Amino acid sequence: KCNDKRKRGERDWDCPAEKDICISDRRYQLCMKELTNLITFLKLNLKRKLMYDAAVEGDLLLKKNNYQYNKEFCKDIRWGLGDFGDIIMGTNMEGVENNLRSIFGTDEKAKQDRKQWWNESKEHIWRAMMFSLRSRLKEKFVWICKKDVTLKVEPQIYRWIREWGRDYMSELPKEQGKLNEKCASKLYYNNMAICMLPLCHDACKSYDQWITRKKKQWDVLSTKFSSVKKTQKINIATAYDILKQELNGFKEATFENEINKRDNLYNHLCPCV
Ligand SMILES: CCCCCCCCO[C@@H]1O[C@H](CO)[C@@H](O)[C@H](O)[C@H]1O
Repeated sequence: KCNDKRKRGERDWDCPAEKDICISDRRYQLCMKELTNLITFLKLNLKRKLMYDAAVEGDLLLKKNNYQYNKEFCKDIRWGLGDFGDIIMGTNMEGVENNLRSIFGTDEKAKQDRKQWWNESKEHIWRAMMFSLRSRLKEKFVWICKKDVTLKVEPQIYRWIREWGRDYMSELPKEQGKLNEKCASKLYYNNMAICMLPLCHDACKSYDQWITRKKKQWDVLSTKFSSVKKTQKINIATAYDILKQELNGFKEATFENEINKRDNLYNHLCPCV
């Protein structure tokens, strides 16, 4: 069953015990129903099932962002399609396996360019994901989801890093906001004392929790970026460069400085830690 998607932020990234990666709540909800249900007829049937799952995923993603056609939505479409890809192609880092065996007993157990099969049609799966929204907007529909960037095949590690980047850059002003709202004091307050006092202390340590799991996540995922190329190698090198390419304003310095709690704001508001 593909259930209604939970709000982004309700469950942060999950770096499971003893694992090579960190997974988002966006994929734990990824519609994989018709896949985990099951000549050329086989490939056609799997194609249709994937059409169903992709369409439902698109619809539930639209519902997830309160029926708002925007950048976050397009991003989620991109990630979902990519993950669908690594599922089909079988190059998924993530840990079921009933679809990894179903899609195996339907095609091949030696060399498997199901690669090309996905390549032959992923555009169509994409229109399947974009189906709901476009059928809802009708004539009023416009293309704000840049297509060939969305269809361009890339190792998920990359995709998940971009997604994580958007998540972090989206959560940061919120956390800084609530921290500042519960710690900021007038210029004649000793902010050390305010920091110690319960209200600002709890908030500061909550911030600490958030930035701690943020650094843990980025650690695992970056070690994971450097994990792959070595093993895989074969279009960018600086893991950060990906992040440099994702959002409008990103400098490495401020980032490292933020996740290592060497932040100016954090060190000013809560110095009692
Ligand atoms: C010389 C150092 C004295 C510092 C006094 C800072 C003035 C604090 O004063 C307060 O600042 C608030 C805004 O920060 C205002 O909203 C308040 O009306 C004001 O009482």
